[PDB]
Amino acid sequence: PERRVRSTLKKVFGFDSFKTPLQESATMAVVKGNKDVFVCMPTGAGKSLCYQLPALLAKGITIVVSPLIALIQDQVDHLLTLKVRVSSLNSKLSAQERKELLADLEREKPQTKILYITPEMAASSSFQPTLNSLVSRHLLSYLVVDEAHCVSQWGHDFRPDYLRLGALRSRLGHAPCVALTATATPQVQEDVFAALHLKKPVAIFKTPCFRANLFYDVQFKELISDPYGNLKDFCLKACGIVYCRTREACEQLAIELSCRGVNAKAYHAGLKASERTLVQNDWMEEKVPVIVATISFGDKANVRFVAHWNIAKSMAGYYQESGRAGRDGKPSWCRLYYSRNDRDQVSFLIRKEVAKLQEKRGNKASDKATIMAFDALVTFCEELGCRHAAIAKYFGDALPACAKGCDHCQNPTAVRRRLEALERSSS
Ligand SMILES: [Zn+2]
Repeated sequence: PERRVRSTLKKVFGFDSFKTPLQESATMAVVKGNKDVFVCMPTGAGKSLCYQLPALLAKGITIVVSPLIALIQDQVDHLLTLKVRVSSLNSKLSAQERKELLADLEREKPQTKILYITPEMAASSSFQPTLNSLVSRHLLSYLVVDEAHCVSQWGHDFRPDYLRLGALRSRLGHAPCVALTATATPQVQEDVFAALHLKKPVAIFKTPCFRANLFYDVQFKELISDPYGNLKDFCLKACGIVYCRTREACEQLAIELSCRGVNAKAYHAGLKASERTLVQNDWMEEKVPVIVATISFGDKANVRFVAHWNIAKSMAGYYQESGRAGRDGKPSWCRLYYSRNDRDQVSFLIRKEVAKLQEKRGNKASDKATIMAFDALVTFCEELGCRHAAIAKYFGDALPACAKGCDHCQNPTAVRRRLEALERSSS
């Protein structure tokens, strides 16, 4: 029972023991296949190893639901190097490759062990009959729902195709379901259980937001004399990402940093399908050490810094973006740059998209959630107190008694006066 898990852990990867006992607590509940489980912890090996382990353990194949296509390839190629039979069904996947795999799942004792899928492909009318041949033949081991908060209409990243998966679990009661996420919002948590129709009750496994290696400091653009210098000075003490709003803002900073010595390259949807995949592969190979990107770039362990030039659309989103730093456990720095003009620029767009929705559909409780998400982040910088403690109130996590890992922990007087300095700078 417990013996099989440890023997299959060190064999494939090379791990003496689990990172946290909560990882074993989650894994054992999945291995059991008795209940439906909810996993909520930061990205990396930890959370993935909770579905990757019982899949090989139990006899059958897994259906992993992840929306990111580029993320799917990053996790299938790393899995293949660990010697596992893994497949990935996406929209870009050709019909010749499709029939090779479509006939594989319908055949006796299929060759592939792990199957990656996007919500658009799984819920589709075309693939719909293929899973029924595994539904009846008992080959459907588990149902994996990565990035679970996209079915919320209260969450920072609502993806509509996530709603189709809702009744899918209630339709297929034969296999247990695992809901994986990082966004620990109580309204979103409750929504995940209801919208996905998860088997009541759900064994919830949650990990704290705080990370010792991360330093969260808030800088203010409205009071900095040389902002481009202040940015490269932070950048020099270090791979790493510099997030911002527009495709032209990152294009500006990619060359504005490069000239100062610290080489940086831009990333967004504006770059070609071949260019996007190239600069992403040129990032891992440290020829692109510093990467300037938008919301589009969402894995590497060595992420020394996550600086936000422009204020993020949501408080939940900022946590997801900044929390990509120091996956290895090594020290990293997460800086947020504030300006009431940049603030207003987003607030105006947020109010413009919401008003366009009301002009077509009408008023909704979900329409208010988007606005309230940004307001939760505008307070994060404009308010006095510890940065890690502000994360704790938003998601509901425990109060982390921090020291030398936050701006308030380093100087609760210098940043304090900087707030009073911001108000007088208006007129
Ligand atoms: Zn602090």
